[PDB]
Amino acid sequence: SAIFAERALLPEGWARNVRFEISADGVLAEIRPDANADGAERLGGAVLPGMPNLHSHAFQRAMAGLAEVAGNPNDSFWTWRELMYRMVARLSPEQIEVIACQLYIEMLKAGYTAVAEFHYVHHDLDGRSYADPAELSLRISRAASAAGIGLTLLPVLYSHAGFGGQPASEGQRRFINGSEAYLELLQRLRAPLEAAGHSLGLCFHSLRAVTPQQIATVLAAGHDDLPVHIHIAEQQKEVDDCQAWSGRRPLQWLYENVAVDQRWCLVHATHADPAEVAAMARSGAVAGLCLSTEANLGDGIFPATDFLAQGGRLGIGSDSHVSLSVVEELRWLEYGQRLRDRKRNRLYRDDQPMIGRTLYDAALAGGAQALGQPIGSLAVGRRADLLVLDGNDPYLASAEGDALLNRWLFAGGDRQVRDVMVAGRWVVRDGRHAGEERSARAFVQVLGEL
Ligand SMILES: N=C(N)N[C@@H](CCC(=O)O)C(=O)O
Ligand SMILES: [Zn+2]
Repeated sequence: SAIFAERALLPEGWARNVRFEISADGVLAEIRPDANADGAERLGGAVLPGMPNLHSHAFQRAMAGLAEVAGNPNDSFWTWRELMYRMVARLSPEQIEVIACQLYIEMLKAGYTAVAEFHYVHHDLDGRSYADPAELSLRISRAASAAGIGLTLLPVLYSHAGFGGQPASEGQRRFINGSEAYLELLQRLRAPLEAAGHSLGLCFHSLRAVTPQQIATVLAAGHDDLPVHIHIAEQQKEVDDCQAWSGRRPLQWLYENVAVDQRWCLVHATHADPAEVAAMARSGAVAGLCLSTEANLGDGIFPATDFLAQGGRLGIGSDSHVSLSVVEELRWLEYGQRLRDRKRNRLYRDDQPMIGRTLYDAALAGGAQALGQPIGSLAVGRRADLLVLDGNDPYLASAEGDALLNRWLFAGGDRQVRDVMVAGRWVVRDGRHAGEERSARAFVQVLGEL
């Protein structure tokens, strides 16, 4: 099939009159700027690579916004976590799948074309494994296929309630596997995921939830083709607790004990000191920044300017899914730096003064890297994942090139995303997803049950 864009953001920058040929398998086959649109579908606005969403816990969308109730003069991440545990305790396999499908449809409508699902809900309500332990992982994959979103499934190793290998709490029972069972699950997922065109990654929940021996064991197991994700340094309390346990800060500890490299996505990484920031940038690991969730949970502000300055790589994730908006994450990534520094125009490159373009470029690259997928760029051989902005919008129609990204990301919003393609298939057209009516009906029923 062929599509034609009057304006498109290609790897070398903005281009005009671009004709794309897309293979039967949804791969970009030919990309020709300054071309004719003969026989190709003319697109309705500016075309961008789709944005990868590098961190998600799907089920949390069901509780999104409901935890905004003061139950203490000092509510925090940790009282929130108890509420999250209460919901996860009652979620059936069918409910989990319905929530995921609905969530992925909403992600697509926002311009997220692929998602890394950081998946730790493994077992039944009693904490016992399903007859096929991959039961819930397979439902995540089925939901992603139904929505049409790209997927890297990250089954999560979760074994302990805290540093020093503390025993898992009852509230964590659905998450728990030892290293051996985890590795069996991981290996068993390869075939079904491959069959769906989906990807896989290794994942440790956090340094609180696994032991150093488990990390070594898993990393030595031979899955060298896989991304590696971990929540790290999100909350000050984890930093303090890590120091009491090891005499090291979380990021410090990880870098001293593990060969962190480009395979890694360090989710949050919020409390990184100057040395830790330097080590992250040197390693080529991706910082998985979840701005709306980090603000919602009162985590803090990442040192993004220092990090970017040293060649740091980053991407964005919607995480708890209080927000499903590429615009909001990138906008408030920048705005948080502005509020901290009390200055403007914080995240730019030496070769790129445009803030919107800097942010979009960065998150596309970090997102693709963290997912381990051939995405993030409209280049021959990469997957045809793209969004089409509103060509009739007066702000966008009046802008060219990087100014258009500034109008969208800093003055515009989600409804400016009109059409979305993943793997060469249109999954959103004029703001609508074909499965939205059925999904919303299933979803409202599930919310009522919960
Ligand atoms: N940290 C965030 N935001 N989310 C975590 C909460 C549980 C924890 O970290 O122990 C999670 O969904 O696993
Ligand atoms: Zn998370």
